[PDB]
This record gives sequence, C-alpha cells and structure tokens, in this order.
Amino acid sequence: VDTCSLASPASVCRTKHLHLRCSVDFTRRTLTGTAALTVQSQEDNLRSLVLDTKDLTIEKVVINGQEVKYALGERQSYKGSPMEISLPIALSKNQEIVIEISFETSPKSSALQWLTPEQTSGKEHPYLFSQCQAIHCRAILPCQDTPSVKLTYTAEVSVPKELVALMSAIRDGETPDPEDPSRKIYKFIQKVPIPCYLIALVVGALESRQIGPRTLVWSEKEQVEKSAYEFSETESMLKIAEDLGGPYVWGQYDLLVLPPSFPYGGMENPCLTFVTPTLLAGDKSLSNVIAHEISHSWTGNLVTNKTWDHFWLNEGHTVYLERHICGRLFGEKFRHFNALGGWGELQNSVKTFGETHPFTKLVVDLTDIDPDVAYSSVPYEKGFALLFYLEQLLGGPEIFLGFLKAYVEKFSYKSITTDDWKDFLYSYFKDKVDVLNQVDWNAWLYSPGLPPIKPNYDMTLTNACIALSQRWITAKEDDLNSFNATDLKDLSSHQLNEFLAQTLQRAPLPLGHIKRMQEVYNFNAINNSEIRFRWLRLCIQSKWEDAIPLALKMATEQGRMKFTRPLFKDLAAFDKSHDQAVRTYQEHKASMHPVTAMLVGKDLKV
Ligand SMILES: Nc1ccccc1OCc1cccnc1
Ligand SMILES: [Yb+3]
Ligand SMILES: [Zn+2]
Repeated sequence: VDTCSLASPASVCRTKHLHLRCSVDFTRRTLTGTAALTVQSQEDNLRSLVLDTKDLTIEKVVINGQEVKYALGERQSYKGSPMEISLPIALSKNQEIVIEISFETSPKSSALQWLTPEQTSGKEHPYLFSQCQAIHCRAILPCQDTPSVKLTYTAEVSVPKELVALMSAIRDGETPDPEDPSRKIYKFIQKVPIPCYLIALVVGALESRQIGPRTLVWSEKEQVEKSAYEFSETESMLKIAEDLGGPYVWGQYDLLVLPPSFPYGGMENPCLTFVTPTLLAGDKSLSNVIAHEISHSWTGNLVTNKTWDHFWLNEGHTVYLERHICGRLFGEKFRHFNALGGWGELQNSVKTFGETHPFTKLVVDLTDIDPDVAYSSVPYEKGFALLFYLEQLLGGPEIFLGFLKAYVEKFSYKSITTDDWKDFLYSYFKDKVDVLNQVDWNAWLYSPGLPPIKPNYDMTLTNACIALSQRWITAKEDDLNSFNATDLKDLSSHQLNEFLAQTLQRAPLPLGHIKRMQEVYNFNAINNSEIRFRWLRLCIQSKWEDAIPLALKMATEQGRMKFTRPLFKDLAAFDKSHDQAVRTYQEHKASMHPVTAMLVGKDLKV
C-alpha cells in the first residue's frame, strides 16, 4: 500500500495510458485542458474509482461521450483531494475504458514554477517548468499518483508561438494552433511505460545544440555554449552506463539546463534530463550529476520503487552506478574517493537528524509524512553504503556489477519493494547465501543511525585533504603564517571540496583562521558551486560578518535546495545575520519555487 496516494491502488485498477491535451496560459498561470486516462479494471464489477488531485479545478468527466458523476473529497494536506469517479457501466476484470477529465491547474500548483521575463536569462519571455517527484503530478492533472502504476503517454501542448514546449517524451512535431494563431501546438510521445512522477514539461524561449549522437542540450540562448562544453562527457557516460546496465531503451538522451531556481541538481525525466545551472563550473568537474541522471535510465526509470518508502532502491543503486561510471572515466581510486565522501555526507545527515531519527532508516514509513520534508541524503548514501558493503562481501565490483545488470533485466518495466530486491539478491547469489546471512539485515534496512558496518575505502586521494584540514584545525595563531597558496598546488577541485567538507565537519573554526584562509587561498574567488557552498557555510558558522552578503547572494541567486536550505539555516543561526536572513526569505518567498519556499519557511520557522 502506497500511503502517499489517495487513488485506487494497482490491485483495483491500472492506468495504462494518458493522453494529455492542454494549453499553457501565462497571463493566468494555469494549465487548462483534458487528461484522457485509459484505465484497466483489475477487479470484477468495478463501478467507481478514485484519483489523486491537488489544487485542481475540475470542469467535467466524460466517459462514452457523456458526463458522469464525480466528487472531490476534503483536502488532506500535502496529499491533496481525492476524486471519486462514478463509472456509467460496471467493468469486468481486465476491461479498459477511457476517462476524459476537463481540468485547470491553480497558479499555486506545487508541481510548477511560473517565471516572469525578469526571472529568465533573456528578460523578454516568461518560462514554466515542472517537477513532479515525488507526489506533485496530482498538482498538474488527475492521476493515480503512485509509482506502483506505469503508463505510456501522448501529449499536445498549446503555447505562445514564440515559445518552445519540451516534455519527458519523444518530440512528435509542431503546428500552429487552429483555435488561436498566436499559438503553436507541440506534440509528444512516450512509448515506454513510466510512473507518473516522471511526467515533465518545460515552456520557454529555448534553443538547442547537439553534443553527441543521441543528445541535444537545451537552454536559453545565453547558456547554450557553456552547457555544451560542461556536459560533453555525456555520450561517453551513456556508453559506460549501457555496458553496466544493458541497452538504453529511451531513444534520445537530451539535457535541459533550467533557470537557477530549479530545486535539485538534476531530475531523471525520461528522454530529457533536467539539470541545475549550478553545474556550470566551466571545467566539467560537477559531471557526476550527469552520470547520476544517466544512471536513473535503468535504476529508477526501468526498475522503480513501488512506494516512496522504498526510495533507497531508486537512489542507492543510482549512486552506485553513478560512481562506477566516474570510476571508469577517472579510475578506481577516484571511485573510492567519492564513495568515502558519500560516507561523510551520511555522517552529516545522521548528525543533523539525530542518530535515532526515523528519517535515518534506509526503508522509511511515510504514513502522514510529506515526502519533501523527509527527503535527504540518507536513501542516497546509506543505500550506496549497503551496496558498496555487499560488493565487498560478495567478491568485488566485477561480481556485484553482474548482479546489478541481472537485477535491472529482471525488474525492467516493473515497480518493486525492498523485499523484492532482497529476494532477488538471495536468488542471484544462491551459492553465497552463507555470506549474505552474515549481513545484519534488520539494522541495515530498518534501524536509524549510521550503518552497523563501515565498508573499506582506499585513502589515496583523501589523505592530502585530511592532512591539510587537520593542519588548520590544530593550528594556533603562530602557525597561521606557515599557510600559503602552495598548499593547494597538487589538489584537484574535488580535493579542495573534500578539504572544505572535512573542515566544515569541525566548524566553527576561530575567526582568525578563516580570515587567514581567505588571505592565502582566496576561496572567495571560486565560482564552483559545491566549493563556494561549503566555504560560505564554514565562514558563516565561524561568525565572519564579511561573508553574510556573500551567503545571502548565493542563497537567493540560485535555488538548488542542497545549497539554498543550509545557507538560509546558517544565516538564521548566526545572530548578526538572523534578521536579514528572515527578511530576505519574506521578500523573495512569492517568487521562489513553491516546494523550496515551503521548506525554507519550515527551516526558518517563519
Ligand atoms: N523523501 C524521501 C525520504 C526518505 C525516503 C523516501 C523519500 O521519497 C520521497 C521523495 C523523493 C524524491 C523527491 N521528493 C520526495
Ligand atoms: Yb605555537
Ligand atoms: Zn537520483
């Protein structure tokens, strides 16, 4: 059972297909049209069914060419309002019908951000983007908003003719709109059954440039050249992923580089990955995020978590594949470096939440919990740590990669639970059951806190990071002079980042140390978002007032929650910036992403 959804479950009825016909109204900030759901009964004598909705206005529901009865239940907070539809004729098991629903979205749709021209790069046109994961599809259209159901889709999207629509689907042509010549209709087909959280739409002044045999990069014209360079490893990564995961089944792999308020590093929307412009470091150094989104083309999009309680399946295996891709490109030592960095991030999350907190369990119980509130690094890094531990228990990366490929093959086009995964692990490694039985399953899967066992990590790339961090931590005032720019000479951007991560784990440091750090290392000059993020957190937590306008600027000039949330929290926790932090949030709140605005609000207790 999916406790995040109010719809009839998959055991009752299944959506097989969505035909979406809609128009994007920028003057009203509404999407208006029809969602025609092809629904298959899983039961005898089915006479009603329920769909998820959230902030939707329903005009009518048509089945067999006539309007039918429906009712909207009371809103259940973040879950939205259940919509019960009265079938005109009782259905037998496996019978299919088409239910056509006329709806309009609200300007406040938690799935959508509507941007004014001023919020864009070009300053001439408005822009719209969606983000359905986890349970925001119901805020665009009535559906069974649960990843336990997979459907294909087709769509026709009418937009102002000077703008471009793109979806998580194959582009299927464009024509002028016969109902309004100031508009174009863009068409889309997704022939691979997907969970509805992977439905995606962007509308904006978009341009494209090809960067590989199956990849266009899309963005506003101002960002096209930089993006094309930043993401040029994309085809190489696809070829590696295909080798590890089996065939890429989605046809194209395009990239869309969003405006700065996109709330995540990326979103694995099929055919069209969405990414933050905060990846544009200029040197490809944040490309692990592309590797990660590419990996979702197998783990997540082919094999899918049945409910959000099992989100680690999606994320753990994806981080696992992600790190293999980068290990193939840059070496096994770098894979170990990133793996160990991940353990560090998990230490951070568990410390932040508290070692007994329910959100530090690998498998979580989301009953009455908003998934956006529960979201963290835990499913990513605790999930990865389990897989990395298993890899080491079961004979190493070659062997475990054989399991991963078989697992993808076994569960493609399906939605699964942790028990499904574990059953298959035991099946695949049947001659190593003795070794599998040594695993503390109850702790790994169901207990809060750090895992019961830490994997073995190569230290080669990490040692210099730890060494330098420890010099700074143990330094007294008379040691500060010995620091110099040459300390960084042999460190990659990755290692600088890990140096800062190490030091941040011990923050605050004395203000004089941090001032010295800026003096000799000039971290203020670094535009790498990951590095700049940790550096500003270190400065604010160490009470450097000079850093306040810098942290405020970063927190607001982009909206990636990974960065915006902790910067606002740090600013709020520093007495000198507290008031300005709260004021800045209040002033920006209406023009922020609705999920981000909600969460920063909660973080700031505002
Ligand atoms: N959020 C979350 C936390 C712990 C386990 C599963 C989860 O899934 C819900 C989710 C996923 C992605 C984005 N937003 C919410
Ligand atoms: Yb000394
Ligand atoms: Zn992911």
